[PDB]
Amino acid sequence: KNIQVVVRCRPFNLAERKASAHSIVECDPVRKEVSVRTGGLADKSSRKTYTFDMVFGASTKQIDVYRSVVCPILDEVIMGYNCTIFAYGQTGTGKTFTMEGERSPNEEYTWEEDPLAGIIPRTLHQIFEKLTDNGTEFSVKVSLLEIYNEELFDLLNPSSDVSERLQMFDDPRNKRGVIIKGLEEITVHNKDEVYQILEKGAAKRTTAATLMNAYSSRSHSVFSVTIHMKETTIDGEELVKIGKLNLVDLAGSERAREAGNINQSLLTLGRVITALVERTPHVPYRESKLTRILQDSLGGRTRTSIIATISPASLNLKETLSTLEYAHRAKNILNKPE
Ligand SMILES: Nc1ncnc2c1ncn2[C@@H]1O[C@H](COP(=O)(O)OP(=O)(O)O)[C@@H](O)[C@H]1O
Ligand SMILES: [Mg+2]
Repeated sequence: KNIQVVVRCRPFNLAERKASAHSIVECDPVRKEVSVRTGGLADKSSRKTYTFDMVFGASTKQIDVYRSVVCPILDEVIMGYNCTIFAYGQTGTGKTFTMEGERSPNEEYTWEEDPLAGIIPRTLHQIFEKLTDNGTEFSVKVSLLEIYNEELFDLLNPSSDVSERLQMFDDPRNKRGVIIKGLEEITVHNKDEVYQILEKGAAKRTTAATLMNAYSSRSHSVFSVTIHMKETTIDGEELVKIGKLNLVDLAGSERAREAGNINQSLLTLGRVITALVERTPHVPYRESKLTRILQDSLGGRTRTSIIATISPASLNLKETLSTLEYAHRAKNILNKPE
């Protein structure tokens, strides 16, 4: 499939140690399996096993997630296609760590990416590297919005109130596309401007949370990079390729209809991915804002990836199984024997 579904388990953490929680998740990257202990202390043997396209255990470094998951997708984006990577899972399991990452406790400027850097900085690093290394005329722009309770908020506009809702227009160029009027798109001339853009977005997220209770754990974040590529033929024709990569940090998978329409928006996304995997005619793109925004990138002739993030702690057994169930319903991968 052009649809890859992978699972990442993060290390057991302090908040989980506090509660005398036990470790219940075992990852087998070679067999691409996740086994979860299902019986608690009274039955430590019973387990439930899932199989995915890739499995990343607690020791997985950021660079290996990038190389395994993003590199093939970025290669297609650079050929002029529109792709999407999602991070899905319970709050606190590592969607933002995977999507954004963290920087060095030492502030010194380096050109290599931080070992803790996530998909977003690494993607921008490789875009500028790949395209400078082969002499292509190119420009890069990025946008960052937040979907909270089915409403769209611009996280990068320097000059508008973050609480101003954004409207979606039809796109006369493409029946699959949408134009988000007023969405700030910032040109990136060098790999480092990305870090300043992520800081601006983080400040806007805090304001949105203070103003509207639009907490990032309850919102879908959509970081979109658009690469505009130009080559001039021998006889002087300018050919334009346009690649787009959407890096989506979904709302936590765990009010009411605030929380309800979170679950419905995520279920709609799940139904879209399942229909794309099964090649069924009815893909419900139009039934949520998230899938409307991403419809032009999800069509079928592109690579899509879902990184399902989970906790290894007994405290989160129910949501871990719910996340694995969601990932398995998105793409039915059967268990091998022995
Ligand atoms: N693979 C990992 N290794 C080390 N720390 C992690 C990992 N994944 C998540 N964390 C840490 O766990 C905390 C919660 O992760 P976060 O990305 O905020 O979860 P989410 O975005 O899914 O709510 C953060 O402090 C983050 O640094
Ligand atoms: Mg997060």
